[PDB]
Amino acid sequence: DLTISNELTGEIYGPIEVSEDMALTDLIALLQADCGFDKTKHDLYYNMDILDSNRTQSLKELGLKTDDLLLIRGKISNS
Repeated sequence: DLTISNELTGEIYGPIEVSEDMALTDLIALLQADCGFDKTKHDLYYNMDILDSNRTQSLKELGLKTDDLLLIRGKISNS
């Protein structure tokens, strides 16, 4: 049950079942798909801070889990 929040639109995306053997990318996939994630103008926050292109370290590498979360930030006024 991972919590995504659309920090721009104010939506709250629901208990996503994350398996550590998922692809953080496939997660970002749903994130872009449903959450409206757009790395190309967003900032996604993990825990308290933005990810990076260097942060190619997966769910299991990030430290994602039973109480994890992404946030969708960035854009025009925020980034």
